Amino acid sequence: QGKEWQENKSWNAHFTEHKSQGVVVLWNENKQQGFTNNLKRANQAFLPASTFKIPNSLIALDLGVVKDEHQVFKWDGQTRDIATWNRDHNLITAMKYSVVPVYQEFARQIGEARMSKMLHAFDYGNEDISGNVDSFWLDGGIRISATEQISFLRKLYHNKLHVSERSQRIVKQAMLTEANGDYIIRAKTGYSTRIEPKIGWWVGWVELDDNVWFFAMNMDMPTSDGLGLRQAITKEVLKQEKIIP
Amino acid sequence: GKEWQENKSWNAHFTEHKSQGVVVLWNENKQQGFTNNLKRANQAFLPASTFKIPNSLIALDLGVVKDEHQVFKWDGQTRDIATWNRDHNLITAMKYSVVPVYQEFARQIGEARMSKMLHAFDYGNEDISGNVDSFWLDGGIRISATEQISFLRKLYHNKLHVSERSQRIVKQAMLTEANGDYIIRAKTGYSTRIEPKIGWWVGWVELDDNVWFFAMNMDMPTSDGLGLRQAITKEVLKQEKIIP
Ligand SMILES: [Br-]
Ligand SMILES: [Br-]
Ligand SMILES: [Br-]
Ligand SMILES: [Br-]
Ligand SMILES: [Br-]
Repeated sequence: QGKEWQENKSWNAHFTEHKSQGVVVLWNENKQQGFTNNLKRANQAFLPASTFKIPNSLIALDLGVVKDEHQVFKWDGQTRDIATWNRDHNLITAMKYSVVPVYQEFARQIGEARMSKMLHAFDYGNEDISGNVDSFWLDGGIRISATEQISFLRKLYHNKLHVSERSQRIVKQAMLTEANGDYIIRAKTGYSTRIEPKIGWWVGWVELDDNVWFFAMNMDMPTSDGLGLRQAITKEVLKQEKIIP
Repeated sequence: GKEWQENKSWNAHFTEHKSQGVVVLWNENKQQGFTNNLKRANQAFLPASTFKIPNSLIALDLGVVKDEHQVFKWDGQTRDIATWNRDHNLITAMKYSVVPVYQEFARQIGEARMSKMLHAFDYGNEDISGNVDSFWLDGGIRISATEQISFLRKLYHNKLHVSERSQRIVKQAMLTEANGDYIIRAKTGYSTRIEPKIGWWVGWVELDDNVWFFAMNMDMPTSDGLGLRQAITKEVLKQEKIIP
């Protein structure tokens, strides 16, 4: 009651079960109240990695670098380690498969000056694009906490970012991850591997009939083996909190 | 090859559930249709709640609905469907098929503009004869499964004459089911006021590299079988390997 952030260390049981470490942050939009298993880690800023595809998508769409969610981004012919990257993509499949090369091309066309202005307008993380214009979210200066992800996501949900309503609608479509008669999840995965420590991200929100629960989680990810725990652990927390059955 | 093919093997899914109806599929990439029954595929019925798709579009385009957040206050009349007896926005009104909300939309739209819009949409028989607030339940309007797919394909491609925004919002409102394999945007219907009593499910399956449009209706003598609209459609999508 009235508390801004409440710590619930019982969620650590979900991390410990999988011999892992991290944070889940929830925000109840109706009550304007946050919950986390770790207040400190909740506010620790990391590389966004592929969670950066949300603001990158928005900026690309607003500037006309991406025409719409149907525009085809031709594979450059370089065979990369992730099979799904080695084919043509539109914004939907690029987001779904986390296709870095497509987004690196977006970033180059956006350019450092306009990328910087946009991240300042978005109040995104530390607003620092230092490093390579086409890799800064992977190994440059930009850093964002789970609680800063939620602030940015809430603005996207309410179409309050200083880009077009259309841009915001298309990205929220592109974020669609799961839906049934109980809930809808719009979300984006990330895996930061270029700079220690290696972490997994899942950020987004749960739409219910009468409420929205924003979430941002990150966890230590020494190998790709555990990538599935990003979603599995978040769902164990959403279930415990009765947000999803 | 052929624009339309009959696949009578799907009748086994209707037989299995002691039911009678049609499933119509359209492969958008191949521009080819498939159905278990070409005759029934082209029989026109009352749209009932499948009309909530064009109604939503017209309401949004004319500013009768501001956005998918605008709250439509319950009028205080207790109706038979529990979920109708509460406040709604466009998302929840579509999800729970809340007729009274849509009846109010229709009254604000009015006969003249509703008629012009259905003509522009080439929607079914374009006939709004009866009450402006109930014509899709017991008035003149009729649409076949094959005509549902024509209309849906225009909505998918933002080719209806209404604003792109209108089309985007309704497609959001249609969202039914999503996972790593597919997305379903769809609308249920149950026509009971004129025989024959039928269940509808119309919409599409979005895959990575294709869209499958679908329109199914089936005889629905009682509400007991409403679950078969989705179950029978899914038996067909799985047989055709469209969803795992
Ligand atoms: Br829009
Ligand atoms: Br990822
Ligand atoms: Br008016
Ligand atoms: Br959507
Ligand atoms: Br219905």
